[PDB]
Amino acid sequence: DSIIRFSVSLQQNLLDELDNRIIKNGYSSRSELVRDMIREKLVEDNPNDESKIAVLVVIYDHHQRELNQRMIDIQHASGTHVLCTTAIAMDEHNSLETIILQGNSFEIQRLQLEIGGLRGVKFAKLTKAS
Amino acid sequence: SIIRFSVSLQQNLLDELDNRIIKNGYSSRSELVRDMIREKLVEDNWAEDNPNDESKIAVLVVIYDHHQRELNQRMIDIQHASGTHVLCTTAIAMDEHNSLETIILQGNSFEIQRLQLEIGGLRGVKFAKLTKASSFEYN
Repeated sequence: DSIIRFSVSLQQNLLDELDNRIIKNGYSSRSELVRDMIREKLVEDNPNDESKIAVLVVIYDHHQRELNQRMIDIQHASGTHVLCTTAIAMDEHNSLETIILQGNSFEIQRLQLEIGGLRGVKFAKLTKAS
Repeated sequence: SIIRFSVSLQQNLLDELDNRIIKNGYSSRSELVRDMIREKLVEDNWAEDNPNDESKIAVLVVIYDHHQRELNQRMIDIQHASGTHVLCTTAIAMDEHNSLETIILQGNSFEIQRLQLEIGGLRGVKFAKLTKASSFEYN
């Protein structure tokens, strides 16, 4: 009784790229590709109280009103210590921000997920320097 | 929008997966999987097509010893020669000898990855890691 189904929810842009990759790489279903991705990513981590330096890279829609304020509210309410943020415009729609910060594993993970979840944020990717 | 779809897999495999959800800050299995999917699709995209494209954007994060003679200049020379275009560099001191810099880069996937490899190989560079982005994520 070893095969189960579990649901996955994808934003449409990601789902469209997944479908294109299934076609380009000769997979026969979304289920097959995702399954293989999971198998692969495993081969390729405990959170702790130790202070670490980290960088969060965020790409966001700079026309989204109040988005910067929300990010600031999250940064200030997080237990992390943000050293600095730097932001540049990529194009007429998007900006890229790098946030350099220090905190423990729990605090930094939470910040990444809170920012990543905001409407208008295209992604929030973390680099940890432990 | 958001479109949900079903994935089938062996319970054994699923147990390891469902195992890092609560650990990775997630509330549902999707989000570890969503991020694995994102990561893998970006890698695939960077692996293909354009030796002529120069539209990729990335961030290289470096920790290095700025007391070391010529290291700062060496990293600059490497950058100048890579063909990549540096959009912005931010630097902070972590201690007396070590700085962290974030370098926002534009260029082709080849040039950017090589820049990372070359910088990472220098004496006095303690850490060099690239954050990759693909246009399907933001366009």
